[PDB]
Amino acid sequence: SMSVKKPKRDDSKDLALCSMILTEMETHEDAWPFLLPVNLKLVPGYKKVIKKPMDFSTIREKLSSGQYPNLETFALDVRLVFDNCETFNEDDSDIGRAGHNMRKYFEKKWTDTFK
Repeated sequence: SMSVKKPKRDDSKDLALCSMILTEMETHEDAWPFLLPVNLKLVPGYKKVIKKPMDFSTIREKLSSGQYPNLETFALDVRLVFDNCETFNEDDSDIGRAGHNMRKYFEKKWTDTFK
């Protein structure tokens, strides 16, 4: 509360560390469905159904331009990528399985880096 604070966690490396995580996600062989925005002119149903599209290139641009106020807003966009994928793709599809694999890969890096 006012003049009453928990001890200051060092957040000065967060930006760099989120960038490294994102590089590792970018270079995973199952990243291909997530590298670029879904083409809303060429994929029927996507625009109407997926209210907040997100992809790795969009996260990278947001990261690079100081549009993440903290590491939690960064994790929310990464997870949004996988949540969108589960909304639109059957679990038993190449893309559906890609999304599950990438979400697992991400959550481990996240826990190991920050928890």
